[PDB]
Amino acid sequence: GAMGASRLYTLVLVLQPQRVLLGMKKRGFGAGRWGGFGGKVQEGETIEDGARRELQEESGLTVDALHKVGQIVFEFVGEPELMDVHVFCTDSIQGTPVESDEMRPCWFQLDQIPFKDMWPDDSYWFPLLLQKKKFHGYFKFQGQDTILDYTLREVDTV
Ligand SMILES: Nc1nc2ncccc2[nH]1
Repeated sequence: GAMGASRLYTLVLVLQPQRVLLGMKKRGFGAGRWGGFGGKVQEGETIEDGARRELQEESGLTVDALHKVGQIVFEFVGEPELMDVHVFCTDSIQGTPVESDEMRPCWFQLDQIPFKDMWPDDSYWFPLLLQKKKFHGYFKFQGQDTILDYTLREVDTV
């Protein structure tokens, strides 16, 4: 049958040559995991404007440019709506990260990426992001821990 409907999300990784900024989600879905900054795209909002807005809301940072690096679709058993996540990266930041209601920020060295406390899917696509390779992925989850199926491919255009 038809693919489920999807809600549009952004995810921003602040990735510098030696380190990445991650936020620990303090409450709600995925609480206790480190990850990038993002959220739902709003009505009438361009995807990149939503990415910038969510980065500022969750981390306090504003940035010059955002680069498209991949797309990941998430599906959860028992929920018919998919998450269509557009992933971006930025290197040049202005300002200092601030703890928000949603996120507590810490920098991680790129030989200390905290996979054990990140979403399981990150082990598959985060290495591609570090290699500056664009990707499309899909992950079906049972709950927050178990992957039942996934696809992943390198692309030349997000
Ligand atoms: N990396 C990553 N973030 C996520 N957020 C919500 C659901 C699944 C997720 N995987």
